[PDB]
Amino acid sequence: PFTVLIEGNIGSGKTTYLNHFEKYKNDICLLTEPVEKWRNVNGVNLLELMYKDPKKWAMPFQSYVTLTMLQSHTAPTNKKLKIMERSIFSARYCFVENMRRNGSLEQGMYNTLEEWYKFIEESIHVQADLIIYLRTSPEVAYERIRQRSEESCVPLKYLQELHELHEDWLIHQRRPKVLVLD
Amino acid sequence: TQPFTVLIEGNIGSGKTTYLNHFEKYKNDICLLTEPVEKWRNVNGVNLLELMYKDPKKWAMPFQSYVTLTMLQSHTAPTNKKLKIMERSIFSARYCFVENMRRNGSLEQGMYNTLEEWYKFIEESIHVQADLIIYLRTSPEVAYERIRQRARSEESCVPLKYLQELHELHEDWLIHQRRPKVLVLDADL
Ligand SMILES: Nc1ccn([C@@H]2O[C@H](CO)[C@@H](O)C2(F)F)c(=O)n1
Ligand SMILES: Nc1ccn([C@@H]2O[C@H](CO)[C@@H](O)C2(F)F)c(=O)n1
Repeated sequence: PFTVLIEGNIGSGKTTYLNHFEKYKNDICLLTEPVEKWRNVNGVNLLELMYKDPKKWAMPFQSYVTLTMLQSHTAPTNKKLKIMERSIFSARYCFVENMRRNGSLEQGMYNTLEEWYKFIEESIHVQADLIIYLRTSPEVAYERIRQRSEESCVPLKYLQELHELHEDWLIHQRRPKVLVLD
Repeated sequence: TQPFTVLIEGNIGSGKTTYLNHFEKYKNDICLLTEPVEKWRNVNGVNLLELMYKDPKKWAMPFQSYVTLTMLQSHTAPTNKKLKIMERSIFSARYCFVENMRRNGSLEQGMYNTLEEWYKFIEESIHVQADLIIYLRTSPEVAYERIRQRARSEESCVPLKYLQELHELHEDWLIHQRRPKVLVLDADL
């Protein structure tokens, strides 16, 4: 099916934007970021644990993120258009890269996650037809986060870092059709 | 797309490498798959096996994640041969090795739960071919001696206690069963 990925920083407006599509649920496969799964891995909130102790929990959290995303990407649909919030690509190019850069993933941990990504991309073609990038400034992103969880103590520098990674990927073509919304 | 497949299972020091070498003269008809130790030793220059033995609380989860991946790659590896024989499996990883790291505290609940979600999704996504298991049944002490009598490597300091627990887990799975056809070989010889 035709596949659209909604990408953007934390606090870039994706959840509000996606709520619009909650009424097209019989023409469109609407796959919202599985944060509820991440908050409840048979009683364990991996999202909370990662934010609390990244050096310990970034690895298993991102591994579980990789799996949930992989599930969403490969889920069957009759609908002729699929819309997904985030992807295995942003997990890899932005989130995992940043955790490597900031030291939360030691080399062997980074390497394990990379081998999974390589294996997935060799075993299957993941459908990405269109990327919609909700582009924001880290300041704007920071303020959405504060005007509304586990993530509320993200520093601005962390948002700045995730911002440039999205810019590198989606504007400057430093990683592998992109529509840039404001 | 997979041939009749035999998995060779046993404790560390149960004689699996020696046993598997007997099938090398039959490589015309047998796809022979050694446990992917060489991969684990060199994950883009990182030895995950050594790191796991050095500090299991830190490295058990990424190590067993990569083990899963490499076993998956062996299970699914393409062959024209009539028979595939594999050293260990995604089953011993899950039911023995991960189970013991969970019990001894190297894997916390969330870490264990992540690996289990992977195993669940793998068994929903593919049928892993497993037609026969050959269990090399040894006593922990003989396994222990075997390890101590051979070249120094990452596992050379595994305690007898660790071996004893792995033994009971192999017994749970392959004898009591207890876990979801086994030929039992006396490998204490
Ligand atoms: N690959 C990913 C994807 C998402 N997240 C985090 O999940 C929360 C909800 O989007 C956000 O707090 C978050 F974006 F930071 C993450 O840490 N890594
Ligand atoms: N799932 C698995 C499979 C194997 N191993 C370990 O790998 C080494 C070589 O057999 C042995 O030291 C070993 F068997 F312990 C492991 O830790 N976890």
